[PDB]
Amino acid sequence: QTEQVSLKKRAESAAEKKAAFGEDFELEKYEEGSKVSKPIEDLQSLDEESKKTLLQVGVIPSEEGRSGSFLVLDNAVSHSTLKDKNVELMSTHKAMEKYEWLKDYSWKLVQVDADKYTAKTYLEDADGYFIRVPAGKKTSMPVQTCLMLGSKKAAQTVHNIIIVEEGATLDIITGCTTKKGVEEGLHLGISEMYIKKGGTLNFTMIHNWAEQIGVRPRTVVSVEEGGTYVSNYICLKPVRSVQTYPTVRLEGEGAVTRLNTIAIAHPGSELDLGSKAIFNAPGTRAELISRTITIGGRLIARGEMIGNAKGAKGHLECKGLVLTDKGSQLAIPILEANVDDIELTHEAAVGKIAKDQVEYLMARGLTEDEAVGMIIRGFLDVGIRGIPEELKEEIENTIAQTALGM
Amino acid sequence: QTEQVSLKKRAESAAEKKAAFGEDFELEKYEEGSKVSKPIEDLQSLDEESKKTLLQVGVIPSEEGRSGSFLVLDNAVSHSTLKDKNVELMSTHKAMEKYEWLKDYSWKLVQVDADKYTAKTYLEDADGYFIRVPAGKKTSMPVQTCLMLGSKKAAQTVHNIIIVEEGATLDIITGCTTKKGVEEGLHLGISEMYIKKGGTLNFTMIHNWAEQIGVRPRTVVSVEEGGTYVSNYICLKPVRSVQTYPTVRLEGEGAVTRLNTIAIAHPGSELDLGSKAIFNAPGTRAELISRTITIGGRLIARGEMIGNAKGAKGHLECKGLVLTDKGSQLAIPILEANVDDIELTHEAAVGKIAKDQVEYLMARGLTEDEAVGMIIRGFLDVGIRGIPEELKEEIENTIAQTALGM
Repeated sequence: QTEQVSLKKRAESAAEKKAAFGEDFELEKYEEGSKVSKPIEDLQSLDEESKKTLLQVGVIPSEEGRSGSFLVLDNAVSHSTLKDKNVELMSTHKAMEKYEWLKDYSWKLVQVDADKYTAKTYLEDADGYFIRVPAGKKTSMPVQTCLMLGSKKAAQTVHNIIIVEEGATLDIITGCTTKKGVEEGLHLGISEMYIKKGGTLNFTMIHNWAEQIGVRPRTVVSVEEGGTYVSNYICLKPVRSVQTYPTVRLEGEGAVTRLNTIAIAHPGSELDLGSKAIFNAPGTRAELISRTITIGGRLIARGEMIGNAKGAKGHLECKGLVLTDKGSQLAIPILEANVDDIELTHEAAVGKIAKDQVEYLMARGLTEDEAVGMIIRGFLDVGIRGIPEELKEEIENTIAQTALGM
Repeated sequence: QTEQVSLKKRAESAAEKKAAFGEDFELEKYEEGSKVSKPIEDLQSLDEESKKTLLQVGVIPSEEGRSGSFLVLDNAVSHSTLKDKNVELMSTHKAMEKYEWLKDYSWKLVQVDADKYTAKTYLEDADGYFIRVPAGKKTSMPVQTCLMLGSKKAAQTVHNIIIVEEGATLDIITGCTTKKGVEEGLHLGISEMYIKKGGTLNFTMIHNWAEQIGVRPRTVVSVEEGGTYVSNYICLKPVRSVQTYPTVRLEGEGAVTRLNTIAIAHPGSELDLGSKAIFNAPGTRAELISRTITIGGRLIARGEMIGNAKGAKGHLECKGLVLTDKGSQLAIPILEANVDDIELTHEAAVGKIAKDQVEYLMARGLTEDEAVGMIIRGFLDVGIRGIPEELKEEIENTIAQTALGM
């Protein structure tokens, strides 16, 4: 009651608080997306159009090779099912109502007043998914989630909470996409992820938006002793603006994270993509890998490694190709060592594709576009090593078709 | 004429304009340093303390191995002589009185309204040195300049202009220091350097301030076709705050710059040291090397490479050791590719000295302090390759004594 009043106050105070990076959106220009959503008990019953849409972001209507499925359309949960008995999957609202302790995890890692986007999401009483793997259990197959914009020009506000209990493993694939014909809109998605002692969370996220969509995810991950967080973000399709900067706090001894990004910046697009790792306990490790290409958009690769404990080791690699006469690549690392006994290293490279590699492949009988296709496939593949195998084919198709359209 | 009124208006409007980085100084707290000083005709008639002070920052009262000398005490030129009649050396005030055309170079590369420090420097009608090396001519020995703070808590404001004409070469050594017993003060030093087609400017700068001194250099270098700018900055002694971020514009085909920094951040020190290279013509080249150590201060390595022209290649390396339990190392360099046909690369490393290397040297009979000494000599030497040989012995002494006092 006092807590709720104090959070509402803080969130109201942040209504005009711009995010540090990315285009500033006037939230009043977007209608809040529908909080009523017609349930869909069986995803196989959907239209061919919506099924292909799901498939393009790695969401399988048949749930073949999936442990469960969660679907949000605009601001309401449309589907929530499980095949696996060692996972708990519920709407965030329903989880808050079931578990009185869940309030100890809600709006703790992500602050309600971080920026106007977190504030709006809090104030809208955002629903989302709650996913928990109890102690010692491992998901047999990935749980899939899908966040979908269905209205003309609305704001989607989502709040997810993931808890991986001691010694547990959770695999998740999230696809974010749009109804056919949806061109404008905002996605504000707050995710708070808790990995307890010896837990593991593998999280693959594929985005397919539209030319005038703004995207503002805010994600904070807390990794306890001997925990592991692996993230792979894939953003290969046109979109007006994405600005995402997940923070992973390595809180316990030997906590590790591997954070991966692949992206293609299209004309008229700003992609401001970052990763932050905070080394707060001895022996913590991070590998941050970004492989991106611009074909006319603006790409900013941010990476931040904050060394607060002895024995920590962190490495950031950012590479960004510029393929066209329009567009730009920026690499903006931050390495901060606040103790003596630490190793933080980084390499960055931006600019041209290798002319000799293109010419070598053309001599083998390939057009320039085909040659570029093969090179960029190899280049981007480094950033998606070890994603679920099943996802590679569609991703490769997207990369190939991009090269061949140049 | 109308121009002077414009610049004054601009400078006045920026009187309160904080610099983007570094501690903000209240300019009102510093009395402007004396604009009068007794002429010192013979440097060797200087008192032995003053001569020691000069020698500590690489300035030779005897002028052996030197082409000329320029000395500023507080805000007044105290000495200006040349051994040879090729180079032109005069105070900035006297050059501005002599040459109507110098108005085309003065306050052009550095804007009067960049920040409150450039503004103050403009408004105080700062003096300094003007050097011109006539077309095709070369210094046979480096010119030496020295800037000295001599009052209890004064603001020093200097404005220097260097013009290296077509095919010419200038070697310069600058030492910046304080009179004995001087502990507080502010140094504001604006330098505008022009390198014409085929010209070369080799510039070495050694700083030795005091524990409560703030230092705000603003330097812009303009490098024409086939020109070369080499900079070596050395900052090994206690100082409250240094914030410097020279910009080098590579304006003509094949212009090259090599920018080097070595530093040691002492307790209670902030060192915010950057280099910016802008590639504005094809075939332009930059190599930016920074090697620094904290023994309790805060060290920030800034670097920026902006690629605006096809065929450019730039490389930044920054390494920063943290040797003590207090202190921090931050590496924040920036790569920006604005064209496709370009190569920008960088590597950054912050954190520990190599434990195995310390242990190896200790086993050979050395104390920990001696072993650290040998390692940091090797580590910092990378950033002072190519400085005039004569300066190395004193610098190595400083590095050695620092390790040995730990």
